[PDB]
Amino acid sequence: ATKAVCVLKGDGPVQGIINFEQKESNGPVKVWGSIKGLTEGLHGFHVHEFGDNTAGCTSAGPHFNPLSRKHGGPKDEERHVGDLRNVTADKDGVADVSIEDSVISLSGDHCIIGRTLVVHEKADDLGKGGNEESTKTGNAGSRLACGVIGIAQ
Amino acid sequence: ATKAVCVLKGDGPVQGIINFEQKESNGPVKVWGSIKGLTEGLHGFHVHEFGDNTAGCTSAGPHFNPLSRKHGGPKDEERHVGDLRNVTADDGVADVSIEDSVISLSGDHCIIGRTLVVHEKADDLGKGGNEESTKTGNAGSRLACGVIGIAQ
Ligand SMILES: [Cu+]
Ligand SMILES: [Cu+]
Ligand SMILES: [Zn+2]
Ligand SMILES: [Zn+2]
Repeated sequence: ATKAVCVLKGDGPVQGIINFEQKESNGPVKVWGSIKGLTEGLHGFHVHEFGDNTAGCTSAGPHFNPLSRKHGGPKDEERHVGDLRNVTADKDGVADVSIEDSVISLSGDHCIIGRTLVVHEKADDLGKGGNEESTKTGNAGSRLACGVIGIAQ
Repeated sequence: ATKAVCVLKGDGPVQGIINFEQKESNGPVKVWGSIKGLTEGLHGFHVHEFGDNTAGCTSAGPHFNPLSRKHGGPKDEERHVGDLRNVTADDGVADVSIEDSVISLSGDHCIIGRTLVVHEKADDLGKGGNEESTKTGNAGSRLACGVIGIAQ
């Protein structure tokens, strides 16, 4: 298998760790881990194009989109390769994450290794938002923390 | 003209930015940038196997060595792909500027998604005669490290 990990850090209280795991060549990527310091509710969660943090998460670029598609998230509807929908923070401010994805990958042409993982302020409306914005970012608002996705043991 | 960048963040007063640039695939890689907060003198400078920073820099693993070789200097034939000799600091500042055709931002020796580590001590280039020397050049602990990501 191939493994990756990402330490999410930000300007404020938000911080966490996310693990990625791809058991088979271009198979699904198990994504689990936890993020703390978030306000109760939903937070956009995506992979952006650059693993550049010279300017915090801002320099991370737009959502990872190798196949010029619209933003989204839902099953078989159009989307960006980096759109991981939303993570949920309980009342403690901690969001336990456990999702599985078949579009992202840890090897090949949709490789997310060396790219940034971002957790946002608001919820991602998956592109159901009516306004140019919803098809770009899902109106997920600002970025609270991020990290470069790297190869793990 | 593929590019990569790295922000040597993480605990400590040691912060900096290192850019990686490689025009044509598998060709040389130009490495340059600045680091500050360092102790004066020579500091080992290497690419380690993992971009895992969960427990600070201890989780990056050993040097990025895909050919199973002993630690060495970049001009030695006997080196880890990740060995990039030493960087000098004066006030704790070190201006970096190097080339290396063994590492790469594409293919077999891609350092993307891995960790760039600058050590507390000088790297002895693997000529000590002890195990450490053939593993990390005796460069000491890891003052700072950052995962190498894809830059604009
Ligand atoms: Cu995002
Ligand atoms: Cu090292
Ligand atoms: Zn998107
Ligand atoms: Zn080495």
